[PDB]
Amino acid sequence: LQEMEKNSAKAVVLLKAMANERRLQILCMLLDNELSVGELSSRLELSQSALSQHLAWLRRDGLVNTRKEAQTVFYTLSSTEVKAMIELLHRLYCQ
Amino acid sequence: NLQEMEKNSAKAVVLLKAMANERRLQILCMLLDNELSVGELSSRLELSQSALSQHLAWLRRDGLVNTRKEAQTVFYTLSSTEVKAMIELLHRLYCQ
Repeated sequence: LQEMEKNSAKAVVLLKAMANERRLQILCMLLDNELSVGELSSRLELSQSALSQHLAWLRRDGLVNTRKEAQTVFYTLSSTEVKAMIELLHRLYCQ
Repeated sequence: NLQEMEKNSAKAVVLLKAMANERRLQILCMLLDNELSVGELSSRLELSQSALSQHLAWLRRDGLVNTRKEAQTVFYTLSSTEVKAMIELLHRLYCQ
């Protein structure tokens, strides 16, 4: 069974994208919500740069969508997989 | 709120780091609703029993896998409910 290899390939792309405290926090705060870079940096207490690297990771692997308004960059959860995963992690670890 | 969020995201990230590997994910997926031995895992996953031993060592250390030894053969299972739920979700998402 090596279809498990491609399945685990994409799945591990997702997990590696999520296997980080800051990135996981970002993803958790973006669930059922839409936040900006300033809001994320404020609620997570991070510099916009240290936040920008993580957001760059999330954008590159297609876990988040970006929308520009004025001088504000809004982020949202992108794929259904990351939405479901974040929901499950939220139910298991946040309530 | 946030400090507790870190308090739990730490654990969640331990789990995710443990799962953030193709071979380890394959192991965890095969151990879902199942009890496999080192031989079975090494047979279905074409890798040495030593590399498998390293992956299983990771999974044991971070508590994603319970182990019981009977007649010199080591049987592995999924440990906590969190890991089982996450693996089930991953299976539902990437295998169906």
